[PDB]
Amino acid sequence: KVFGRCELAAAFKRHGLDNYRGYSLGNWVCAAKFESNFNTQATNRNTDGSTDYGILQINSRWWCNDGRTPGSRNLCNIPCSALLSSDITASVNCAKKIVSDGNGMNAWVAWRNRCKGTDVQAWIRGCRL
Repeated sequence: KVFGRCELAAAFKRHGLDNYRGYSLGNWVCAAKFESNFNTQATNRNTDGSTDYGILQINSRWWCNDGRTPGSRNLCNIPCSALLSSDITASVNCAKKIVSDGNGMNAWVAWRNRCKGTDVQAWIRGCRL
């Protein structure tokens, strides 16, 4: 499923992401935009053999199990395919654990390079929230 900007903002809010760990909603929407272009089905393989899954591009080396990443830890206790669902609940639950891991949203390279220090509020402007 490819989410609409305001649609995804509303889902993220309903799931308790707005200001979770100090990160306002615009940060999460901006991260989704550049990580997956709002597509729940996005996958991207990395040079180390791991693969990123879903709307927030969660990595198979630490967070989920895809059965093909030697030494994966699966900290979110879920098969990576669950992160590709139109229902973003699993992606949100896992992201909450990632952002709480110590590095905050810096865990997402696209956030760090394209969202961090920008006017992230622009991402929810015009939405009925």
